[PDB]
Amino acid sequence: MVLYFIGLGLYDERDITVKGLEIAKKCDYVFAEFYTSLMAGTTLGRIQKLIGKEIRVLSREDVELNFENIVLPLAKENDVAFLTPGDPLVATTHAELRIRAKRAGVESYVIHAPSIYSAVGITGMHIYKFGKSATVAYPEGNWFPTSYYDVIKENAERGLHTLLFLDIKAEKRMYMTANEAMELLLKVEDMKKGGVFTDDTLVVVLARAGSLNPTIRAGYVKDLIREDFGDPPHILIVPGKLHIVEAEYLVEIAGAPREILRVNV
Amino acid sequence: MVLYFIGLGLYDERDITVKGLEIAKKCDYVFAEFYTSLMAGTTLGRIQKLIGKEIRVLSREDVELNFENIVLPLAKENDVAFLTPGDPLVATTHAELRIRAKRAGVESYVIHAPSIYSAVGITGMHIYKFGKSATVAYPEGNWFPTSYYDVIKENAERGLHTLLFLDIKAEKRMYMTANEAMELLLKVEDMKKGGVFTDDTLVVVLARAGSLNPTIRAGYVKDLIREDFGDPPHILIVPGKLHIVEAEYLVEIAGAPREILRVNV
Ligand SMILES: Nc1ncnc2c1ncn2[C@@H]1O[C@H](CSCC[C@H](N)C(=O)O)[C@@H](O)[C@H]1O
Ligand SMILES: [Pt+2]
Repeated sequence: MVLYFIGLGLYDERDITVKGLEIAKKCDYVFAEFYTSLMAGTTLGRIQKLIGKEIRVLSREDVELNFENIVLPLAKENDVAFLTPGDPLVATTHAELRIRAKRAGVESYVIHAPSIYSAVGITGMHIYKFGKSATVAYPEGNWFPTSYYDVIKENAERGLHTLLFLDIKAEKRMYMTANEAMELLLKVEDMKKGGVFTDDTLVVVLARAGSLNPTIRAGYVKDLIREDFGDPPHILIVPGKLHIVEAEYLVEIAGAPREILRVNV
Repeated sequence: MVLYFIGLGLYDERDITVKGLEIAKKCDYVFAEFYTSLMAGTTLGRIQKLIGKEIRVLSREDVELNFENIVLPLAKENDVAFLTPGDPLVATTHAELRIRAKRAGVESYVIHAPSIYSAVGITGMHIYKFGKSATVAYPEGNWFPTSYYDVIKENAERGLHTLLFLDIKAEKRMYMTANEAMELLLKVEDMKKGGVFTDDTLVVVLARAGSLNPTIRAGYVKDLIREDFGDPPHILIVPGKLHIVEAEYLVEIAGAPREILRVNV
């Protein structure tokens, strides 16, 4: 009778909320997609074992083109769950799927889970200070995306931090590293030359948030661009005006160069 | 020798993650604070019952002034948990607590949980479009704060949405309703005449995020200012120019007026 949007979490199958696990356990059919993000600490098998149901994994095309043909029909007679990495509506286009559910006479419910959007708090950067967010997309053929560069500029101008989601091509098993995002940004800097992202820019890297030992590093591009941050997923953050305690955290927890402790108010 | 920062979730006791619950159950001591926020859909008793551990509540002063003499000493020869509503480290001052842990020779680990920062995605507003966030505080004595008004202005000017936390007196359990927030903003608008918040401004109200039956309402200030959104806490959102898909979600899911499909897009 109902359809559930249930977040799975950041890292592994234990990042699902208790509410989500118990509701998922009682659903008749369980669907899921693993293309909007990467849960580096689990497998479909572990998820299925935790929920006690077999999970039918859908592709991007299944969802975007056939959600109402594959999932919605079963919801009219059964309770259906649709699992996704992180929080189901964050940094995805899944919100629109609720409009489809409604237009098909299906009631939907959303069970949240830890999202990378708030997990950025572990970097020590005050979350209220983040401005507009962006995605560093892979160039394809002659098309070279650059809008994310302007986002940084705009936020930096306002003294705000910038959260940069990194691209993912799940079908190819390609997960953009913070390294690759930095390479791409320098290339954009060379083109526009707005003094927005250079070798001297301070950046923060958060890798595998949700794991017990995520990689949290901060430093100048020239120094981190070739550093190994471990397995994906990675997210990149370009901080704006640092508060004293923000810089202190980065130095003490993220191993940032002691120098950044000296802010230029 | 270990301190765990564990998120409690959004609404009730089942909003904690499976990882957070299992880890907490294994801790020798469990602390919590409910000053940054409260879990309006549950009680300390039910949380305590779910964890199976006595939960020691800490006040704002216990944490901010005495964290190192109340919590850290025990973390030296035991596993200790520190529960907070939402996602750990989102509250501005919490990240600093990890620095105190390090200074005490104590290892700390973060276990995430849903935060309103990501949960607001249920409003249909694209997450990348949120700008700087702010808190609406009461005017008191000769003090009349208005910075949150300028935040809205700077965000909306760049087509960005503004997430607005409402004032709360946790200890006294006194919330600021979305209604009062609107009145304050209208009063601030009358003082600054910047044309930021008026009877014609479109707003979104989110209450009881995390529950299976949250209240999601969108409309113009003149129609919602005296509407009943239910029990606190309330979260106010002043969106920027809406995406056609964002406007459609508000209409189909949040009961927004058809008028926004042409006026705010
Ligand atoms: N655990 C994690 N650690 C680091 N980055 C992550 C992450 N999870 C997601 N990301 C970032 O976010 C991108 C996916 S966008 C989808 C985000 C998801 N809906 C959520 O709520 O978290 C990843 O490619 C990466 O750039
Ligand atoms: Pt969309």
